[PDB]
Amino acid sequence: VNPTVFFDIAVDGEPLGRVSFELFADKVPKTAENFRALSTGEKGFGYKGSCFHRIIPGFMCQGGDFTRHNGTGGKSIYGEKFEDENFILKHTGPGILSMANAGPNTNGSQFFICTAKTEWLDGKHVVFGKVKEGMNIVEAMERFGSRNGKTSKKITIADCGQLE
Repeated sequence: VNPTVFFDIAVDGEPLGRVSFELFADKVPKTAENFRALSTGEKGFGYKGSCFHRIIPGFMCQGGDFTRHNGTGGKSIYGEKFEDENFILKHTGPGILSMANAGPNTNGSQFFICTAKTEWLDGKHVVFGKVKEGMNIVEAMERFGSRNGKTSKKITIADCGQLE
């Protein structure tokens, strides 16, 4: 019943591979639906063509700023920002899907995929999905990050949408 969404990743325009995500619509329906709609682009805007602007190996890959491409922008389907829905789910290890924010109730479109257990983020960032297939592709993306988060090649969502 939970939707599955995919990203086809490119590295400087060259295809890398596909990552698919299960979204926990049962537990965070509003936050899952924001990510789902942005992946299909069905509202007229979304992630297709956007980049991962911050990649810290051994920590996380951050993306979703489709308006300024650098971590300052993005927007949700519900408006410029929407509330923290709940903190039922925790940052339990690599592959967790969680919302980036700038304080309480400031979710937009930026997210991060964990590549480490990140328990200090529990209760601060809404967990809403997990990598189903293609964790090896996320691991490959990591190798283009750096300690300060700058990426050595452009890492883009070349295509995205819904599988189930």
